[PDB]
Amino acid sequence: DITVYNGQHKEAAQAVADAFTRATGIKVKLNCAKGDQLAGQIKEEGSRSPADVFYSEQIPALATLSAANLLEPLPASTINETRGKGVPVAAKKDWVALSGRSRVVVYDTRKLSEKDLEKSVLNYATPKWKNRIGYVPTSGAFLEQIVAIVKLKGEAAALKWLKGLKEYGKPYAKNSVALQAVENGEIDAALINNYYWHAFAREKGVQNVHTRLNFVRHRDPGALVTYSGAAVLKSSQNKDEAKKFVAFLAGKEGQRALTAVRAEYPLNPHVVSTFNLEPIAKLEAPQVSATTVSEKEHATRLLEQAGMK
Ligand SMILES: [Fe+3]
Repeated sequence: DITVYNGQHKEAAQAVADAFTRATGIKVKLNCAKGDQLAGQIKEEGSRSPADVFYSEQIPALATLSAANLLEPLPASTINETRGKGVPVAAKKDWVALSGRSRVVVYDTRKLSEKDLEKSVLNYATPKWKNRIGYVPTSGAFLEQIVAIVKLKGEAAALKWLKGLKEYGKPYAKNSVALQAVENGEIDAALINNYYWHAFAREKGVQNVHTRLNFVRHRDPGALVTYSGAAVLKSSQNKDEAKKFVAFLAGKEGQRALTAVRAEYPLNPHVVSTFNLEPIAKLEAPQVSATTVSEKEHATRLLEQAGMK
């Protein structure tokens, strides 16, 4: 019986949690919140943490925890399960990537066509989009986005981009809120992750949705793709079943259970989504090194500098 600190979306976690419990009989308690938060918590907690597994939407949350030496090394059968082109890997094998999600511009087909969007995410930080483009200053993927821009364009491009969005864009508390504010026509478009779109259309009916996803591709920073992952805590009193849970996640069955219900890119080579996901290669993602702890820090220094924080 295990306790998962779940930074992942509730739908995501309950799919894999339930699928695991069917295969093993092992119960999963879900403690849901922001990975950001839960990572800080786990730090506070030390050996007192009740958390067996940590499930994150983004690798940086895993990286900091890994930098603190709080994660249990995993076997090279878990790790290798999702070993693949461009997939981030832990120096200490103390976490494993599991699924990928693309950066997207979601736009109102009512008001815009793809033709009318930008060929670079850099360009939304502009008078031209004054109150026309939404962003999420607290989103984990937003942070990885700033990271990418610093690496690909430099930290001057990245603060200028932040400041532009600050001045001309509109902020939202979550990506879902961002997307839903666009569907209410409050906002013409917004920077989000791809998988939210699928979920919306499934709940609402695609015929009732007027937004589309745009794919900047061409190794533009906006074409970035980031990775969700999991890990076992050193403190765990249920280590073996915690390792099993994570094995399940990177294994075929775990990937089919997640990707069956959530529009994220599955990382196990033996698995393919039935969600008509845009072919990852066609994404033309920039080939960006993994986010490092002091790369993540730098970017929040920027977040502060720009007025978001
Ligand atoms: Fe998300």
